[PDB]
Amino acid sequence: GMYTNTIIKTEIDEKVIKAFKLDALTRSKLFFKLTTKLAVPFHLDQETFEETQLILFGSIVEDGEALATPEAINKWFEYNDVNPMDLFVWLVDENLVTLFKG
Repeated sequence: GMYTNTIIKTEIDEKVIKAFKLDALTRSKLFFKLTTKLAVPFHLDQETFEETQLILFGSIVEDGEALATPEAINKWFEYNDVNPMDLFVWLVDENLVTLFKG
Protein backbone atom coordinates (compact mmCIF):
# COMPACT_ATOMS: atom_id res chain seq x y z
CA GLY A 1 0.00 0.00 0.00
CA MET A 2 2.60 2.52 -1.13
CA TYR A 3 3.04 2.02 -4.88
CA THR A 4 0.76 2.53 -7.91
CA ASN A 5 0.04 0.22 -10.85
CA THR A 6 1.47 2.46 -13.58
CA ILE A 7 4.96 1.34 -14.61
CA ILE A 8 7.84 3.59 -15.64
CA LYS A 9 10.86 2.00 -17.31
CA THR A 10 14.37 2.88 -18.47
CA GLU A 11 17.69 1.51 -19.71
CA ILE A 12 20.73 1.81 -17.45
CA ASP A 13 23.99 0.16 -18.57
CA GLU A 14 22.81 -2.96 -20.41
CA LYS A 15 19.54 -3.99 -18.77
CA VAL A 16 16.05 -2.52 -19.07
CA ILE A 17 14.76 -1.74 -15.58
CA LYS A 18 11.17 -0.89 -14.70
CA ALA A 19 9.65 0.25 -11.41
CA PHE A 20 6.23 1.09 -10.00
CA LYS A 21 5.41 4.78 -9.57
CA LEU A 22 4.75 6.17 -6.08
CA ASP A 23 1.38 7.44 -4.83
CA ALA A 24 0.56 11.17 -5.01
CA LEU A 25 0.71 11.61 -1.24
CA THR A 26 3.82 9.43 -0.96
CA ARG A 27 5.43 11.64 -3.62
CA SER A 28 4.41 14.96 -2.06
CA LYS A 29 5.67 13.94 1.39
CA LEU A 30 9.13 12.88 0.18
CA PHE A 31 9.32 15.93 -2.08
CA PHE A 32 8.47 18.16 0.89
CA LYS A 33 11.27 17.00 3.20
CA LEU A 34 13.80 16.57 0.39
CA THR A 35 13.39 20.23 -0.58
CA THR A 36 13.33 21.41 3.04
CA LYS A 37 15.78 19.06 4.77
CA LEU A 38 18.28 18.60 1.92
CA ALA A 39 17.83 21.22 -0.82
CA VAL A 40 17.19 24.62 0.80
CA PRO A 41 20.18 24.32 3.12
CA PHE A 42 21.97 25.26 -0.12
CA HIS A 43 23.65 20.10 8.93
CA LEU A 44 21.68 17.86 6.57
CA ASP A 45 19.67 14.91 7.86
CA GLN A 46 20.93 11.41 7.13
CA GLU A 47 17.89 9.24 7.88
CA THR A 48 16.10 11.30 5.20
CA PHE A 49 18.40 10.30 2.33
CA GLU A 50 18.38 6.77 3.72
CA GLU A 51 14.57 6.74 3.92
CA THR A 52 13.99 7.89 0.32
CA GLN A 53 16.23 5.45 -1.54
CA LEU A 54 14.82 2.63 0.58
CA ILE A 55 11.45 3.50 -0.99
CA LEU A 56 12.50 4.45 -4.52
CA PHE A 57 14.59 1.28 -4.88
CA GLY A 58 11.54 -0.29 -3.25
CA SER A 59 9.43 0.47 -6.32
CA ILE A 60 11.49 -1.80 -8.61
CA VAL A 61 9.59 -4.85 -9.91
CA GLU A 62 10.49 -8.53 -10.33
CA ASP A 63 7.66 -11.07 -10.44
CA GLY A 64 4.87 -8.60 -11.18
CA GLU A 65 5.38 -7.44 -7.60
CA ALA A 66 7.80 -5.02 -5.91
CA LEU A 67 11.22 -5.21 -4.24
CA ALA A 68 10.07 -4.02 -0.81
CA THR A 69 12.69 -5.28 1.68
CA PRO A 70 16.40 -4.28 1.61
CA GLU A 71 17.01 -8.04 1.65
CA ALA A 72 15.85 -8.06 -1.98
CA ILE A 73 16.98 -4.56 -2.99
CA ASN A 74 20.65 -5.38 -2.37
CA LYS A 75 20.22 -8.91 -3.74
CA TRP A 76 18.86 -7.45 -6.98
CA PHE A 77 21.69 -4.91 -7.16
CA GLU A 78 24.32 -7.65 -6.81
CA TYR A 79 22.83 -9.65 -9.70
CA ASN A 80 21.85 -6.98 -12.20
CA ASP A 81 24.96 -4.95 -11.38
CA VAL A 82 23.31 -1.57 -12.02
CA ASN A 83 24.86 1.64 -10.67
CA PRO A 84 22.70 2.75 -7.68
CA MET A 85 22.97 6.53 -8.10
CA ASP A 86 21.83 6.61 -11.75
CA LEU A 87 18.95 4.33 -10.77
CA PHE A 88 18.50 6.78 -7.88
CA VAL A 89 18.84 9.99 -9.92
CA TRP A 90 16.31 8.61 -12.43
CA LEU A 91 13.69 7.50 -9.89
CA VAL A 92 13.93 11.00 -8.39
CA ASP A 93 13.45 12.78 -11.73
CA GLU A 94 10.42 10.58 -12.45
CA ASN A 95 8.62 10.49 -9.09
CA LEU A 96 9.60 13.82 -7.50
CA VAL A 97 10.93 16.38 -10.00
CA THR A 98 7.77 15.85 -12.10
CA LEU A 99 5.80 17.52 -9.29
CA PHE A 100 7.82 20.69 -9.85
CA LYS A 101 6.98 20.54 -13.56
CA GLY A 102 3.23 21.09 -13.69
